[PDB]
Amino acid sequence: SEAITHGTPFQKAAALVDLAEDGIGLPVEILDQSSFGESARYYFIFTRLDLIWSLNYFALLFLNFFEQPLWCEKNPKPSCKDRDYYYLGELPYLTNAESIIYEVITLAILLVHTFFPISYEGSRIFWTSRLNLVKVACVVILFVDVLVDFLYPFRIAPYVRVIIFILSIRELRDTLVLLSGMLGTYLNILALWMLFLLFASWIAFVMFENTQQGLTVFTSYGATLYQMFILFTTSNNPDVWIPAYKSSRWSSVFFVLYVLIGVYFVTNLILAVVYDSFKEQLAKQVSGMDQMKRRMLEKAFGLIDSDKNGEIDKNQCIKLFEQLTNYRTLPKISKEEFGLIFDELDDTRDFKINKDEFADLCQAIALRFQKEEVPSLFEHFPQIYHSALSQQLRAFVRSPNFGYAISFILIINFIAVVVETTLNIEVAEFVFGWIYVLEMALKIYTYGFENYWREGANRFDFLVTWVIVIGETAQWIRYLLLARMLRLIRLLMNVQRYRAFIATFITLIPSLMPYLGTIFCVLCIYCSIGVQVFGGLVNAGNKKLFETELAEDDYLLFNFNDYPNGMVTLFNLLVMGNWQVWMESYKDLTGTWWSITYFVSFYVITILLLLNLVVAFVLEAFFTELDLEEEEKCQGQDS
Amino acid sequence: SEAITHGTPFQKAAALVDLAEDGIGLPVEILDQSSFGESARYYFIFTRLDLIWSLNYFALLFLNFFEQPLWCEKNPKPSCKDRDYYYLGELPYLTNAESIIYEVITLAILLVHTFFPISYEGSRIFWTSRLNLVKVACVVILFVDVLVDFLYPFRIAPYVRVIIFILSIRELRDTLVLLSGMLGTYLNILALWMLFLLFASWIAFVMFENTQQGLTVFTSYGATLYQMFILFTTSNNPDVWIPAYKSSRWSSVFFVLYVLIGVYFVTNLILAVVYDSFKEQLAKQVSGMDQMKRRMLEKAFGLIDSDKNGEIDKNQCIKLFEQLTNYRTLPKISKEEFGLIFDELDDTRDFKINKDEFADLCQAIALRFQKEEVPSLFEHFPQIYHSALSQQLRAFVRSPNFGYAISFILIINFIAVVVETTLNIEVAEFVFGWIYVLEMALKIYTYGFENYWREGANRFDFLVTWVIVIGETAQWIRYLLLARMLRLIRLLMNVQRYRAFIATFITLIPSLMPYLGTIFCVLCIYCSIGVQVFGGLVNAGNKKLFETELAEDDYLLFNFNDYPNGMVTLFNLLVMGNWQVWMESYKDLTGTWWSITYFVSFYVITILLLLNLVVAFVLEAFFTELDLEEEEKCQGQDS
Ligand SMILES: CCCCCCCCCCCCCCCCCC(=O)OC[C@H](COP(=O)(O)O)OC(=O)CCCCCCCCCCCCCCCCC
Ligand SMILES: CCCCCCCCCCCCCCCCCC(=O)OC[C@H](COP(=O)(O)O)OC(=O)CCCCCCCCCCCCCCCCC
Ligand SMILES: CCCCCCCC[C@H](CCCCCCC(=O)O)C(CCCCCC)CCCCCCCCC(=O)O
Ligand SMILES: CCCCC[C@@H](CCCCCCCCCC(=O)O)[C@@H](CCC)CCCCCCCCCCCC(=O)O
Ligand SMILES: CCCCCCCCCCCCCCCC(=O)O
Ligand SMILES: CCCCCCCCCCCCCCCC(=O)O
Ligand SMILES: CCCCCCCCCCCCCCCC(=O)O
Ligand SMILES: CCCCCCCCCCCCCCCC(=O)O
Ligand SMILES: CCCCCCCCCCCCCCCC(=O)O
Ligand SMILES: CCCCCCCCCCCCCCCC(=O)O
Ligand SMILES: CCCCCCCCCCCCCCCC(=O)O
Ligand SMILES: CCCCCCCCCCCCCCCC(=O)O
Ligand SMILES: CCCCCCCCCCCCCCCC(=O)O
Ligand SMILES: CCCCCCCCCCCCCCCC(=O)O
Ligand SMILES: CCCCCCCCCCCCCCCC(=O)O
Ligand SMILES: CCCCCCCCCCCCCCCC(=O)O
Ligand SMILES: [Ca+2]
Ligand SMILES: [Ca+2]
Ligand SMILES: [Ca+2]
Ligand SMILES: [Ca+2]
Ligand SMILES: [Ca+2]
Ligand SMILES: [Ca+2]
Repeated sequence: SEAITHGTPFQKAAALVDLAEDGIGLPVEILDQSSFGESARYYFIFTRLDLIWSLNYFALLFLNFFEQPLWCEKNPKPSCKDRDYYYLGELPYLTNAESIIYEVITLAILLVHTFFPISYEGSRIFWTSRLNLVKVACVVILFVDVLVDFLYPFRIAPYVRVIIFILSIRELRDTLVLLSGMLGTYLNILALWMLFLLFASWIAFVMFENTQQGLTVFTSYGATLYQMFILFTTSNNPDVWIPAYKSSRWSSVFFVLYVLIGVYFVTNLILAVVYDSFKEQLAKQVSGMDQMKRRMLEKAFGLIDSDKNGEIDKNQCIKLFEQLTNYRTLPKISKEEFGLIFDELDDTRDFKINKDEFADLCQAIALRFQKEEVPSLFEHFPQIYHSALSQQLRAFVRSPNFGYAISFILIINFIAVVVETTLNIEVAEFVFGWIYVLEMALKIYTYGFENYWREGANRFDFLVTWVIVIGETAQWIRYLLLARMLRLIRLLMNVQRYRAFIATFITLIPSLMPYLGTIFCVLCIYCSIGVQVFGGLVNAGNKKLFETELAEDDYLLFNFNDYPNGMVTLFNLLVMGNWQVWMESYKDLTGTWWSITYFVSFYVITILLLLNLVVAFVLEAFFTELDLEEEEKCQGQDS
Repeated sequence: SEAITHGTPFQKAAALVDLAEDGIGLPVEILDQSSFGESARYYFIFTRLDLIWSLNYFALLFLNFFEQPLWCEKNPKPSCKDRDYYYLGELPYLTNAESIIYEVITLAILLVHTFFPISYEGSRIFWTSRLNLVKVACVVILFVDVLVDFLYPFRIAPYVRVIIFILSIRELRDTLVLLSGMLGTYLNILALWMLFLLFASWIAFVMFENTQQGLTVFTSYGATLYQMFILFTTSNNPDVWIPAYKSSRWSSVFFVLYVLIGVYFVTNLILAVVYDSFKEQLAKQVSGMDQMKRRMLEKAFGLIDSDKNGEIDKNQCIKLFEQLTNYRTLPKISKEEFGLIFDELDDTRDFKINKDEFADLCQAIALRFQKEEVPSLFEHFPQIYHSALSQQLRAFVRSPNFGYAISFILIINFIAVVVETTLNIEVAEFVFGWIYVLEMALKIYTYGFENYWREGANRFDFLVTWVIVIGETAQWIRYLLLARMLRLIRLLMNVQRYRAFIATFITLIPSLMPYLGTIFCVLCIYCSIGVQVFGGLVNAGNKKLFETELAEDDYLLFNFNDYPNGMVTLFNLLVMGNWQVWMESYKDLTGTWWSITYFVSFYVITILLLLNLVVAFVLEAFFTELDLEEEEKCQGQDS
């Protein structure tokens, strides 16, 4: 029935097309699994045991990574007044009973995942791999740190759990390779940036020693390097230069010129470079993906010929199309695609195919023809009861007006909830959960499970959906109604006036899970530093606190006293909304100026990753939507 | 001796090459001046009288445009307590004696400039031109508004003086054509932006009616459209949602998600479109410049042939090269540049050149060969005294080691001023002005005046230089020293690690006088509205003032009470440094909510002009520096 498990046959024609399939969605086979003379050994039976059991790991990888808000402050134990939540968080900290029990679950599924591939690698290959060397070394640190915390330094567990989580998921590991290639270009331009403040912190220190400014703010030199740095951010534009503006108006024409050159040229010209190297790293990554295509299709070509003369005949290629489980038609499609595929010299009558010549053909059936779909029938015991009865169900759903009725009836679904909100006031709340699950139970069986996972954001829907079922067993549904109308703006994207915008903006939701995943990881590093470095300062009873800007502006909850409060407090520093409130606080709270180098180290690293990974990527991928909108209507007219 | 004035001869070969010169720097000749059968009539004698006398107009155009800070508040006359400078400016307002005297100068040189091209256009052409029609109509309003002031409404003079000044200078007029072509794309995407606030102002109004938030901030719906708009700017990130964060921590996950989608996607996806249409408007402007090349070189081709059979012979083309007066020796360089120019007809062997074929040749001598230089000798009475003696001078300066000694001895020039600063404490200040003018008096005589004007930013230097001489006749020299070391960072751009950055940043100083000129003009519109609309509100003795954020944050010097205080207040609103202090003030000072639509109109219009004309242009022009750096080393190796 299916095409999933078949690595045990894997004939001349059987799994050879699935090798050609792995160019299409580009799944990975390890090069050693491609290296073998059989290339389908007992090792590879274990390899496909991973990619079926993969989503077990995201109930580890996210599970390990989100442990860190649930953990304690570093220092409640020296403290007095412990259990007072003076500005702390709301999640309960897991005590040493609940500490260790969560971690035996965690270090199990690591060791299964990390010592998985020796099932399909040689030990001299596993233990040689520099990527693998780090992840095993990151295991043992946790494997130590679990065992030490049982019997019971600054506790470097939670720095590692990020770096396991970065290296584990292939998006975040692919992403981070760029910031080895970008970083050699970014750091050289940073020396030219760092020069721009220093040159222009020097003049305004020199210029305003004489006036009221050096009496007030610009006392030290490094108290101008501090201040004219904050003007480069412009979260401080009038408050810096009031007493230079108040005395003579002609000091604005300095500061309105420095900020102007600072923001509107340089922070574009940092963006210009970081957008320029991102172009060159993206292709160098992409051509690093197509050698994985060519080193797959070489295996797809080398599996065919036994003589390995370098050539496959047309019927020898048509028998691939017959073993393709093909679309519906094969009389002359290769004969149709002879000249249509870019170049054939057509020397011999049919049987002139080179190793390069095939690599266009499997991509052409992927791009234009879109031939294949995996049924994935059943497990074999209830199958025939349901395989007959599915033809009385899945006749209904595969009818596309009913598929439009999946869009049409989804309009009805949110309409009842508005009036029912008031009238439930004038459990009953769990009753409407049954209506929500019902529509999504249908198309799972129509599609198939990973066929449901291949769908765009309906993938993301069932991610939301089951937790809604889980969250009701342990009001909010009112605010959770909005996800239904959220996909009705996916009917806005067919509007031609507003197309290439929402063509981007919906495509850019899966396109920025890596590059916004990494930024979430960088915060989980910077928070865990702020927990350890800046932990217990903002007290109830601190008297150096209340004269600082966190008290006047009342941002006391934006605080590093725990982990999750520091997790939000990084976010405003990431946004640049009044981010100097914290920087001028902790220069007074820790009391010395080495705390300043925390937040600048945030800025230099964030305004790579913002100017790179968010901002510069959209201006690429909008152009991918744009020309594929234009060259759909161009080659809708052209050929 | 000279090559300037020669439109009175203009032989078959004489001014014909100067037609080919007018493709090189691309100066403009009007199409009617190209239309004529003579094309060098008595009209065109007056046309070159303009472009020599052009810099007389910038002592009008800047003169007219900078008049507006020197003028009065709209309303001191109803007021009590006039001559108290309660938060006012510092420039003296020109009284009605000095008001009119400045304007007879001004309306003279307009009328000379505006009724100039009747000297070279027909009356049915001058008065048909709608680009001319507006400027004449803008004259008469000022011609009225001067005469009304002499014989003693809201005084719409100063709106016009900008719009004369925009249409007068060809940079600002070329720029503004784009924002007719961009605006049809920008406004359609704005309706999708405007939708994003409204959709998401609606939820947080709905979501937080129940909690503390709707008690505090989110009372009205339109008081969330107000606030969630300011979160789109993020000049207000924690202060908006404290009491939604203070009560339940889980309401940050709204706001940290809304801002995230708001800033990092949409304000890139406004930038992506506005950078995309700027690409398409720039080329459409540029191909609008090359038809001006082709409709010049058609005149350059049509002036040659008397039979107009369509062909020019090789010697008939070589006699251009002899008349060109730009190379050393020319026996077979046409024969060198035959096949080197992309395609030759070569039919009737040396003599078959099409109208298209020449257009590469005139561009090739400008680009690659580049042997033109205009001598511009003297006026004819002191000429031979100096022209003989210049060969005893300009033997020195055109020697390239002395040209490096213009770079080398300029390094010495700033060094003495640091120690001399302290020792002048222990007029003498005007003595060091003589050293500064001296070095720039040299190369002018070596180059020539407009030859000095063709230079990159040394052009800008003499603009600085003479006002220094003027400003000393009517301390600051210390801060004026810095312009010498300012050009030593032009010896940093030859460093290969930092080249393509400063290749941009120095080329982008002339490249953003238009697109930062327009933004300067938009403020002079918005200030003049703020003078008239928001003029006299911020009193000394206002009692609704001191409880507002302009008093607490103490930005009281940033009113638009006068003109130039509102010129600078618009700067901070352009930067986005605490710009909601003003918006929440003037909603209390004028007291009703129509003042809000002032500052949003400043946002929507400027965050086109920032995201367009500043930001998106740099990411183009950095790529122009980048590939011309690469394809200098590529075709330094290739051909
Ligand atoms: C707080 C909870 C966060 C929830 C976010 C859920 C994201 C769902 C991802 C689940 C899939 C795990 C696969 C990731 C890597 C393994 C292989 C692979 O390449 O799959 C690619 C996967 C699709 O490929 P396939 O499913 O393997 O076929 O693409 C993705 O969508 C996920 C890529 C990165 C996911 C982790 C990074 C982001 C997580 C943290 C987010 C924090 C805040 C972000 C705010 C942005 C708001 C817009
Ligand atoms: C406050 C005083 C501002 C001083 C700025 C000086 C501006 C230089 C003007 C040069 C002479 C006037 C020519 C412009 C009219 C078009 C004719 C032409 O082709 O010349 C183009 C000229 C070069 O071409 P050429 O000299 O004719 O060969 O290019 C330019 O450099 C000037 C182009 C626009 C000038 C007016 C717009 C800007 C003025 C307002 C500045 C305020 C904001 C600037 C802040 C940014 C800081 C980095
Ligand atoms: C590079 C851009 C990355 C975006 C920055 C991180 C976003 C901040 C989110 C975490 C902090 C809020 C947690 C509040 C905890 C508390 O104070 O109780 C955060 C990420 C959410 C996932 C998608 C957003 C980007 C975590 C949200 C969890 C909320 C927990 C609140 C507890 C509720 C209770 O009362 O128990
Ligand atoms: C879109 C961004 C445009 C950038 C240009 C901005 C100004 C740069 C320098 C121009 C200076 C003009 C001086 C004219 C003299 C006068 O009218 O006062 C600039 C645009 C803001 C974005 C605005 C800032 C200019 C403010 C000038 C104030 C000087 C007042 C001095 C009076 C007191 C005295 O001289 O004694
Ligand atoms: C581009 C650099 C040029 C100007 C460089 C400025 C470096 C000056 C360093 C001085 C540091 C502090 C000076 C006075 C304060 C003190 O005595 O410590
Ligand atoms: C990247 C440029 C600056 C980065 C962070 C700003 C550093 C400015 C210097 C800090 C304060 C100056 C030294 C204090 C003087 C003192 O000890 O009295
Ligand atoms: C990689 C490091 C980045 C650069 C860090 C900036 C180092 C300069 C620190 C400035 C301190 C100068 C203040 C001394 C003057 C004084 O205290 O009187
Ligand atoms: C993923 C890499 C980890 C990043 C580097 C972490 C170590 C840098 C500084 C750590 C602590 C610095 C301050 C310690 C002072 C203290 O504990 O009181
Ligand atoms: C990675 C770039 C970070 C840049 C910021 C560096 C922090 C420098 C701190 C400057 C403080 C001045 C030195 C005196 C220290 C002290 O007085 O305690
Ligand atoms: C991607 C990881 C980046 C890591 C850089 C962050 C570490 C720089 C500063 C951390 C805290 C140092 C300042 C603490 C001052 C103190 O000891 O009191
Ligand atoms: C995308 C739009 C969907 C939601 C649109 C929300 C429009 C609601 C309009 C209500 C305005 C004020 C409502 C209560 C205040 C009043 O009674 O005036
Ligand atoms: C572009 C989106 C918004 C633009 C400016 C914000 C408009 C907010 C609405 C004004 C405040 C509330 C309206 C009146 C309420 C009242 O009169 O009580
Ligand atoms: C081109 C115009 C842009 C759109 C301008 C905003 C239009 C909506 C104004 C919001 C007012 C709604 C407030 C009414 C609710 C109330 O006062 O109770
Ligand atoms: C260059 C175009 C000019 C811009 C438009 C100018 C007129 C728009 C509004 C002008 C005044 C606004 C209302 C005046 C109220 C008052 O005078 O009290
Ligand atoms: C050009 C776009 C500007 C958008 C801002 C529009 C200003 C709308 C003002 C909203 C105020 C609510 C209406 C009530 C007026 C009043 O009470 O005086
Ligand atoms: C490029 C020119 C843009 C012109 C747009 C600015 C005019 C919009 C609002 C001007 C002031 C209107 C608000 C004043 C309300 C009042 O009279 O109190
Ligand atoms: Ca073979
Ligand atoms: Ca054939
Ligand atoms: Ca900001
Ligand atoms: Ca001829
Ligand atoms: Ca020839
Ligand atoms: Ca304050």
